[PDB]
This record gives sequence, C-alpha cells and structure tokens, in this order.
Amino acid sequence: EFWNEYEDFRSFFKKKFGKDLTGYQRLWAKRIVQGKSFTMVAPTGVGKTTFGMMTALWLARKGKKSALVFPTVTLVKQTLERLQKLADEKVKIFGFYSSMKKEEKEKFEKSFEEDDYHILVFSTQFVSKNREKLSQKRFDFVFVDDVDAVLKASRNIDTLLMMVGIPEEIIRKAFSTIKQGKIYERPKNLKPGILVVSSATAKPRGIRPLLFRDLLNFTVGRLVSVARNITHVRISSRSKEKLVELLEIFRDGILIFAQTEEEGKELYEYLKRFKFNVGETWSEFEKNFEDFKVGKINILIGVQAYDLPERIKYVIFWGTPSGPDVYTYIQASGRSSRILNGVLVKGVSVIFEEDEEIFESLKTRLLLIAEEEIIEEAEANWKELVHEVEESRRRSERE
Ligand SMILES: Nc1ncnc2c1ncn2[C@@H]1O[C@H](COP(=O)(O)OP(=O)(O)O)[C@@H](O)[C@H]1O
Ligand SMILES: [Mg+2]
Repeated sequence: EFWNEYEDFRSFFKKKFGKDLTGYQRLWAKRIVQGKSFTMVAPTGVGKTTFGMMTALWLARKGKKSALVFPTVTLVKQTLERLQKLADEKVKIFGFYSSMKKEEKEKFEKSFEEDDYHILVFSTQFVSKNREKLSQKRFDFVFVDDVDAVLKASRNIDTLLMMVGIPEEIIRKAFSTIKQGKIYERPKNLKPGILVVSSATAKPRGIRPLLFRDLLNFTVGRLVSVARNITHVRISSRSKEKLVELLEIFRDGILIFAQTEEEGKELYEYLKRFKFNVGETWSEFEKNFEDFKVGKINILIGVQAYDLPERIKYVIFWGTPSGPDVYTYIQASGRSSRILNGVLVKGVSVIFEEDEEIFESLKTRLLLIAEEEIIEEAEANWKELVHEVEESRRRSERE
C-alpha cells in the first residue's frame, strides 16, 4: 500500500538519476508518498534541488502537474536543461525567463493557457508578475528553491498557496483566524497539492510557517493536539449517588465508559431505575448512537477498549482505563473537546477512582504527556465548568 509506492519511487530515482537516494532524499520521498508538504532544512549539497526535479518527473508519470520555482535565471535554465535530457519525450516540460527567445516564450505561454503541460519551471519574478494567471491553476506539486527570496512579498505566499489548490477565501479566513490568535483547521474535504520549500537558514519569522501548517497537510508537529480545552476532575469513590449528582447538572451530552460490559450493564440498570434518559452501546449501537446524536437520549454508556463534539460535552470514566492506558484516556477525554465552527469548544472529563496508586499513575503520566492536570472534586467549580461548556458551544453555533 504505502511501502510499495515509496519503492516504486526509490527504483525510479535510482534508474533516471544514476545513483541512490541520500539519507535526506529518502526521508523526503516517504513524505511525498504520504502526500505530505514540508520544509527542506539541510546544508547546501545534500540533494534538495535534484530531488524536487526528480519528484516532478515521477509525478508526471501519473500525469500529475508540477511547478518548479527558483530565485535566479541560471537555476531556471540549469533545471530546464537537466529536465529535458532526463525526460521521456512524452513529458511536456516548459520553462520561462525574461531573457528567453521570443519563440520559446510563446511556446511556454501557449502551453500555459491550454494547460497542455506536465512540468513548468520559472523564477520568483514570474510569480510576481503572473499572480492572476497562476492563481487559476491547480498544481499537484510546487517546489520552491529558496523561499526567503519569495517570502518577501505576502502577495507571493498567497499565489503559491493558490497554485496548490487553496482558494483565496480560505487563505483569507485562515490568516484572519491566526490574526485573532485562534486555531484554524483546514477543511478536510479539500485535497490541495504538495508544497515543498527549501529554507537556507530555517528563517525565524512566525507567520509563514503558521499559515503553512494550517493550510497544508504538513509534517506533524506535536504528539498531543493543541485542540484540547478540557478540565479533568477526580472523584475518589465509585458512588452512584455522587454520579447521579453530576448527571443532574451535566444533564445532556454525557458519555460513560465502564471497565467491563457487566459493570456497564449494572450502571445502565441503576440509571434506568432512577428514570434517566439513558442508552447503551452493546445491545443496539446504531439505534442508541443516533438517538444520542439526535437528542432523544442524554446519556450513552459504553465500554473501554472500544458521536460529535457538538454532542459530547461530558466524559465520565467509571474506573480509570486499566494500565493506566493513558493513550485511551487521552483519546476518549479528547472527545469532549474539538474545534467546532472555528471555536475550540470546552469539555469536561471526570474519573471515578478509589485506588490512589492507579490514579497517581494516570495523573503523573497525563501531566507528562498532555501537560494537563487532574484536580480533585473539591477544587471543581461545577458552575463555571458547565457554563464554559454551554457558552463555548453557544459561540460555535453562531457560525
Ligand atoms: N541521490 C544522490 N546521490 C549522489 N549524488 C547526488 C544525489 N542527488 C544529487 N546529487 C548530486 O549532488 C549535487 C548537488 O545536489 P543538489 O541537488 O544541488 O543539492 P542542494 O539542492 O542541497 O544544493 C548535484 O550536482 C547532483 O548531481
Ligand atoms: Mg540547490
């Protein structure tokens, strides 16, 4: 599935270029197989340009289109030259530079408007002067040789992002959101091209990288998503009464995770007895799950080891996931907090746990991994928590 593709590329490179992939070119190639956008940081000599060129070539096999962008006229000539000696004559490769032959230009220009091309090669000045025409193209791959040159104009950053299939409205909405110091999430139904930039110095400025990581399927930065706004509260008992009190104020959108299917059956019965609008996962998943998603049901009990942030507000753990399996705790609790319509909605997770040792393990681990704290019942401002939950959600639905 994924390794096969990488190797196909591996072989192709070896064959066409004449040598092996370098350590760096191998790391990069895997990325480009998982369709990841990235920033090339590496000292000059490693194999960046050659790789960007060979990538273009390989993608042109799948009929995919590329654009290669260099800071200087010499690099445009050089790369153009190499590319035309290396290509199967079937591959349509056009380049452009001011000092070009009038005949060669028109050839470019003709192919550029007819979209009869696979690989285009030009300079940062072409990008500056053809913002309109370029913005109307979707490329499967865009390689920018020295990004510090073209980063100079914010206008050009936009164009690049547009050349990979990202509509201006989305760039405007992302930039704006970042302006307000909030989180942007790219729409996952949009499948933009790959953007790879070479940075000579891993330059400082904060905005380009943010815009990029937000809009492009970038290399993963963090192990725990910044999109978590959750308070963890621990009650040191398995009291059903105490659970009932929490239910009484939580009221809606509640997930309960039992350690076993029996433990979850005992609770279900107890909550059905006290006439709570409840449902379980085991007997009839899809019916209950959709009643919960609708509103018909307020509480969904389930079992650890197995709907919508709109819907999930409160997560309750009837016993700590055994391990503690912190990974599962983190995923589950993370259900109660998700960016919704541009808003990082509020969530609350409560753990019923008698065992001090178990809970001490989960607690220290969670602080080490998520950097998130687990407070005791008595530190908990239920009124503020519930309010945060309701109001955060109420902002989201303003759309
Ligand atoms: N995989 C490889 N194995 C051996 N030599 C390579 C490889 N890739 C590129 N080269 C050679 O290294 C030289 C410089 O590489 P280049 O792609 O220009 O790196 P950078 O963009 O980091 O300066 C080129 O002349 C090229 O022939
Ligand atoms: Mg180079």
